[PDB]
Amino acid sequence: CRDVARGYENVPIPCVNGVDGEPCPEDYKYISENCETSTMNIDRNITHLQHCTCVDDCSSSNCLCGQLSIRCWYDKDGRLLQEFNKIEPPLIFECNQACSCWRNCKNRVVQSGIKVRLQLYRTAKMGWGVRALQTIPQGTFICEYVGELISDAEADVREDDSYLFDLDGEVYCIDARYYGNISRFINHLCDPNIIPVRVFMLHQDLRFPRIAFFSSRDIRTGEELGFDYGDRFWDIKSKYFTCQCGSEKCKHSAEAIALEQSK
Amino acid sequence: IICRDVARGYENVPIPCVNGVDGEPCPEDYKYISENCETSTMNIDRNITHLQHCTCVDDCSSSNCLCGQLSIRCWYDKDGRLLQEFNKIEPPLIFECNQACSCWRNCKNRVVQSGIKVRLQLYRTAKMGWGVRALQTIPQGTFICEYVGELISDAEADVREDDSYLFDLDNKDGEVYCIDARYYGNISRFINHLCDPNIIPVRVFMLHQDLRFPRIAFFSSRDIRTGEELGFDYGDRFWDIKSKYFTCQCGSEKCKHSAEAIALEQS
Ligand SMILES: COc1cc2nc(N3CCOCC3)nc(NC3CCN(C)CC3)c2cc1OC
Ligand SMILES: COc1cc2nc(N3CCOCC3)nc(NC3CCN(C)CC3)c2cc1OC
Ligand SMILES: C[S@@+](CC[C@H](N)C(=O)[O-])C[C@H]1O[C@@H](n2cnc3c(N)ncnc32)[C@H](O)[C@@H]1O
Ligand SMILES: C[S@@+](CC[C@H](N)C(=O)[O-])C[C@H]1O[C@@H](n2cnc3c(N)ncnc32)[C@H](O)[C@@H]1O
Ligand SMILES: [Zn+2]
Ligand SMILES: [Zn+2]
Ligand SMILES: [Zn+2]
Ligand SMILES: [Zn+2]
Ligand SMILES: [Zn+2]
Ligand SMILES: [Zn+2]
Ligand SMILES: [Zn+2]
Ligand SMILES: [Zn+2]
Repeated sequence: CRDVARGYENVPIPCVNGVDGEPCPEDYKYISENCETSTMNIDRNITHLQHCTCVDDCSSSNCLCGQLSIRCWYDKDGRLLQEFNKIEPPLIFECNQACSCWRNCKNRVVQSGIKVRLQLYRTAKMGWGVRALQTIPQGTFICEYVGELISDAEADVREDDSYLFDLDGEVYCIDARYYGNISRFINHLCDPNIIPVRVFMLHQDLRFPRIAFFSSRDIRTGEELGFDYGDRFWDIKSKYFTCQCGSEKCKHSAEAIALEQSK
Repeated sequence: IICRDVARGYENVPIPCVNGVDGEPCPEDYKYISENCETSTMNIDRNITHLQHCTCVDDCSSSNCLCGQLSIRCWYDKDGRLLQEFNKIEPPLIFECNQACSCWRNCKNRVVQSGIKVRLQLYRTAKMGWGVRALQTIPQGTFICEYVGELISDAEADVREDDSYLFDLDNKDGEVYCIDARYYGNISRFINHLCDPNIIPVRVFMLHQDLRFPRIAFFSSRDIRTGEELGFDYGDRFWDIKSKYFTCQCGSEKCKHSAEAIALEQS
């Protein structure tokens, strides 16, 4: 498959399988931006946007939008700072339409979409996954977790929860089971190389942050991308199946889980 | 020619401003936006399942495309220009392909959602203040730009005193809404009225199909020469209100809103 994204992303995203006869997945709708099925009532009031007054490229410390994360966390190249808290990331507020800066300012990384070459491919033990077709320096924006915005009440009534991302006031979830992007195919890794960060762009409704994946380290060509699904995932799912990341750091293998109960 | 792009890089192309008539600097008492904004909720139907979509897997140039069928037929040609036969007097509502469609994004039913492609220039006119012109020829049927502004209700439009930048959206059912580009708008806010206009508005649906909120796309109604001023017909509601304050200066011999013209009708 030449482009699973049907031209909706900045770059084509191919699918390959060199492991078995399983065909490229088609039981979902590809979308490049979050969708709704019943109103979420996102606050789109342009006068509720906090914005900056910059006349430069927003690389100075006086930029309010940068100040909303204590400081802008991007360097000149669009990458997270070396000092960035990869354990507890702050909320990033990117420049918006209420700002006076141009569209090519330095605070517009995530909203400018995918730039690295990625591949949907068949793994050996985890079904489909995504890997890099190129080296990727630490701090690089990879892709966004795109799906269907739903409420916790609705998340409760859905049988399939294998593609849920939590957004925790009142709680909401991103559900990429029926509608989603390339992110829906990223596997859980006990030794992860991408992290999620909560980000705001066109609106600043704090109930609905958007999820951006950045690299936590240098990633070699062909390396599988993975993040930490967290314990709420594994507390539910482990009585059905156990982790196959194979790391010696694995925290969710049948082996690891059994060693724990002995103690 | 001080400002190289009034859109601050938000459009596919830059839109420069020049003034060769007086000392008035490039206008800045408004905010440039490349898309419609809200100030109080419009509650647009954004239900992705309420989208009518097609099953096309080709470039949607087929007769089978449901999206094209919604306007009876896709009215764009292979180059993205309106058909010669397009009703330029009472234009149909056009439904372009969307995210629920199975076609790729480089489909042939996606002209307006692909944004501006011709070179335009904000410039100082002689008798009408600021205007917009072509820095290139524009063939008939070509998409120029969209009328972008603040989505408000008819009720709210009644309450705002400055009404020089309003476009009416009169849905069949009633429940009328307006685009107000006085405080927020794009290059379209600077386009002047022409009694013999060379652009027409078309109502278009793209990312949503909330019928209360058509998006307004301007196409050329005829060939336009390089340097020609762009204009549409603002309509009678505009002039029925404004002509007791000022009169039309389009200078056409077809003008129907000049002091001359207005005086001739009383008999
Ligand atoms: C990050 O991964 C998961 C997040 C999940 N989040 C919720 N909710 C958020 C809180 O508010 C109730 C919803 N429910 C799940 N599961 C429910 C459990 C109950 N089931 C009937 C419906 C799905 C999840 C499951 C996840 O992985 C398996
Ligand atoms: C296309 O041009 C115009 C459209 C206008 N539309 C409305 N509406 C509110 C009432 O429903 C219909 C849409 N009001 C205007 N103006 C005034 C606003 C001030 N108010 C005291 C009376 C109505 C307009 C003015 C226009 O140009 C001068
Ligand atoms: C969001 S999906 C990722 C795409 C999925 N691998 C596929 O083939 O469609 C998450 C599901 O993939 C499988 N999976 C993901 N990470 C795994 C892991 N670390 N170990 C074992 N299975 C995993 C499980 O079926 C899990 O419910
Ligand atoms: C939406 S604006 C167009 C931009 C405006 N000329 C400017 O410089 O800001 C509408 C206003 O432009 C002027 N105008 C537009 N067309 C005109 C015309 N044909 N004759 C006289 N004045 C016109 C009127 O003042 C009208 O209220
Ligand atoms: Zn700034
Ligand atoms: Zn900025
Ligand atoms: Zn800003
Ligand atoms: Zn593991
Ligand atoms: Zn089609
Ligand atoms: Zn379509
Ligand atoms: Zn199409
Ligand atoms: Zn006239």
